[PDB]
Amino acid sequence: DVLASGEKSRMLFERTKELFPGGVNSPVRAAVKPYPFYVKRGEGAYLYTVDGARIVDLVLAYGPLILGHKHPRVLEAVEEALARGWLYGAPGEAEVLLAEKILGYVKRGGMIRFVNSGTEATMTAIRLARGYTGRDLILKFDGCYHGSHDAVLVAAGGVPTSAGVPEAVARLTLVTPYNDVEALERVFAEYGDRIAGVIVEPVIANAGVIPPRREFLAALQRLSRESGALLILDEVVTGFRLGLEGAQGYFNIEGDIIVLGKIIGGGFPVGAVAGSREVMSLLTPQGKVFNAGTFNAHPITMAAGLATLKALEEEPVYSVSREAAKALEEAASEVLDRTGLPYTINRVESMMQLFIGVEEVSNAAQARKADKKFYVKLHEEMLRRGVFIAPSNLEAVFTGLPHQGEALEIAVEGLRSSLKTVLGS
Amino acid sequence: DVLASGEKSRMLFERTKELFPGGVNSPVRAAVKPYPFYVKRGEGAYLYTVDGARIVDLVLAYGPLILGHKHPRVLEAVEEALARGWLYGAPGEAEVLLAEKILGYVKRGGMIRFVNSGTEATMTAIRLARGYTGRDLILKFDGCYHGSHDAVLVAAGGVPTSAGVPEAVARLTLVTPYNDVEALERVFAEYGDRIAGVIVEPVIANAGVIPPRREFLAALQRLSRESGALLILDEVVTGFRLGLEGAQGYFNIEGDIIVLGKIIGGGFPVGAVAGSREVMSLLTPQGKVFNAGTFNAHPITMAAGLATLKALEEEPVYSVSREAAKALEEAASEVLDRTGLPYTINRVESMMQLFIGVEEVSNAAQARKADKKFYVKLHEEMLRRGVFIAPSNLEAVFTGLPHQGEALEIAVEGLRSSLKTVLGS
Ligand SMILES: Cc1ncc(COP(=O)(O)O)c(CN)c1O
Ligand SMILES: Cc1ncc(COP(=O)(O)O)c(CN)c1O
Ligand SMILES: [Cl-]
Ligand SMILES: [Cl-]
Repeated sequence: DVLASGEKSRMLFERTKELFPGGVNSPVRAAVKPYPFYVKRGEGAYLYTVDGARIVDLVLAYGPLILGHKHPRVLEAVEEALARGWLYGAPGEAEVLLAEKILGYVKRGGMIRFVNSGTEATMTAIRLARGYTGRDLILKFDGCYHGSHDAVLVAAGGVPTSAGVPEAVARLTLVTPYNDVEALERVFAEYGDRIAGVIVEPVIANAGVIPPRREFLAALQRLSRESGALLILDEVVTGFRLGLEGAQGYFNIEGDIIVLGKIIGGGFPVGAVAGSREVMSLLTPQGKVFNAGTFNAHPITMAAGLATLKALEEEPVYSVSREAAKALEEAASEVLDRTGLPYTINRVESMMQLFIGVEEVSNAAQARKADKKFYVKLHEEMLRRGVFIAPSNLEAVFTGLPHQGEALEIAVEGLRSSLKTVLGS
Repeated sequence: DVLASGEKSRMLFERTKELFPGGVNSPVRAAVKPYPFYVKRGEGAYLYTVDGARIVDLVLAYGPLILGHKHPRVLEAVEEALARGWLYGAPGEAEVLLAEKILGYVKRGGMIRFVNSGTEATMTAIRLARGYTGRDLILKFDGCYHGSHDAVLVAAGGVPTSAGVPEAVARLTLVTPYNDVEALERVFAEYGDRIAGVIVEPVIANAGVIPPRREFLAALQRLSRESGALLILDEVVTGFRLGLEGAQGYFNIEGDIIVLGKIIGGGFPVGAVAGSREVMSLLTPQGKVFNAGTFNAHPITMAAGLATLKALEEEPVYSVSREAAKALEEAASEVLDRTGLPYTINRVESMMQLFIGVEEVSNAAQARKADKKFYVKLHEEMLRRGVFIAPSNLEAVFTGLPHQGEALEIAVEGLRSSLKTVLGS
């Protein structure tokens, strides 16, 4: 009953094929079925296509929009900051207030460095772990996504998963299965003091959603501590979504370097690296680890981020978002439970994902066994119901403050009905 | 007669020492004398400190603000775009119009990919040159700045100029002197078909300002063409500053991959890579060279960039900016010419820099011979005159549209008077 990609979108779609590689500026955007819809504007829980169709947004730009689109509070803060100019080339005030608030939640007494993307952030964290330890090796886990830079575009043979990445760079990155304590202990017994740092997502969000095993978390902290390797918690997604204290507070764990992003920018380009004074002091202009950026601590990003965190402390964002995701899971379960089809749903607060054909998903290997065809059809049916979920089973479904009342009702009805349609396909 | 860093700035300065490494979020910001001033807001040609002092901005965030601060046209475009939401997670309309306009000026019939910083942009261009050719080596020039990523944090022994950068990565980058035809031809005769690409700034902006020799430019195009290596013109600064067609149109040259940034974002986080369909088609989701980004083609950046380019085509920005820089050069020359002090001033349109103690600066080595102490004192005196120039002699002085009338008068008077003071110091 809804046509997300209409004739206006069709025109733009054929038109951008000549302007951008693959027709888009980011891979995941091209997978939308039957073809990408173009957005005219966004507000609250909705995206509005150039043709006019209104769509409930369960993607939220893949994490940043926990407050929904064009949040009134953040909008007003940004409007006010805008009247003061948006770029200075020197220190501003908002960056100071945001740093203090962020550090108060993720690394009290530590320091922070603001960058412009999660990619720049994890890239900076890695260079920092190498500079601090004097080691080269970085350990990452299969299924974890850390951005668009050489060091993390690697898989176990360490070989490049993208072209243009020298074999020499790829060899310096190790890879083992997520949640695999056995393998984790083995790789450390195999490389020991040559490992500079261990980067990991406390909760995987780029291979569907996958919660961590308590033993995996404990092993990570213990092994990095005993070997001298820095534990890098990539909280670009988990930061400020799993509560104000993020993954560290949620799972009661500690990281040496905390990578932040998306939510802390209020919807504007952002990335950040936080750590103790001992580690952070290595960054230029204080130490030898280089990091610079024309847009670092961009005034508008700072202002939007501060307002966003302010809203997270004053509004029932976490409860509302948790309830929305819970309601979606219950709706999907109510329909699927009336079948003989195996499946599983992983959910951590406001982030979740459905996996068809398997009863358990505790790692990327299992996540990859899920029925892709079923999911893709589900994605398409949902759009036809006016609901937008990631076009890929390996992405995640995110809920936010606006997912309540009518918007939630539409999403829930859409999910029930889309499942039934796909089930009877 | 002006105190840029007052008591409000002093408080913030001591306060941020505990929040950020070196007290700032980007190295160059810490060099401001006697210590960094904090900005409350910016408008037109001015920056306003938290204490209140108004300062003429000859830094302009180091390039992006060719239209000055809070340009009315760009402001209104951004306000309107803001009301439509600032982040979608799917394609928007502004990105399409900006891509078409940019490509029409720098690579007709080609493609483009929007990223979030110049660093991400040059990093993407390099990975693209390596993926396209299947080669590893990248040639850069001494004094050129390409961002905060491993591959370009290198110098000739290729060794790392920053900590945390593996020797293996650094060895894959070659470095020779800027404008040195002899050395350029030699390195190609030494590495030949192993070179994936040659990255260079058509006009150096991060070792003072240094124009290119016509022979250097010709050799670059010829050698890359004959060896199969891609010529990567880093126009993050030159793009849209040296005319709408940038360096290519200004010097009548051609690059395989054009790196863009700063101005194309209208003051918001941005970066871009442009090239022919043959090369660009390698980027994901079309090809194997990976590049993704949550904020790629950010709606506000797109809207601000489009409005900015629109202003560049409709307003006398280039003539006004050229005249301002010319007036500053004449004022500095009028004072210095009445002395027996050797010096030289390099200027290309709206970008320039003064070099004391040397009669010529055609490369970074010479630029490094300039009197740093004189410059630093000049920087401080200027601030005391209410004018802001880079605190480092290796940075550049940029002029923009607002540099006219009273603002220009203040800058010119400040320069004359600051020179005299330093000369009599
Ligand atoms: C030529 C060039 N390339 C890359 C960069 C880095 O741009 P960004 O700081 O946005 O990463 C700069 C900024 N100094 C630059 O001038
Ligand atoms: C955990 C994680 N790290 C890094 C990134 C990349 O962030 P960005 O796209 O802004 O570079 C993402 C975004 N998918 C992420 O989820
Ligand atoms: Cl929005
Ligand atoms: Cl501004």
